[PDB]
Amino acid sequence: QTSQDLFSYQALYSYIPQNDDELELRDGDIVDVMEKCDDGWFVGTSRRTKQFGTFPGNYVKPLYL
Repeated sequence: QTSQDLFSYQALYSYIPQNDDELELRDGDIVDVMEKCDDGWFVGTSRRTKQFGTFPGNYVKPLYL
């Protein structure tokens, strides 16, 4: 429950978060982004492990819904 069908991305790479407040990105995993930082990193939730935080939207690709 980030919003509903707001915006979902698929991970291009597997990324190791610098903090537990960041989201674990894994190659092919999907993350729904709820909030956008203009700095490029976004806030989302992991579709696989359902964790919430910030993730670098540099490792994800714009999907459709």
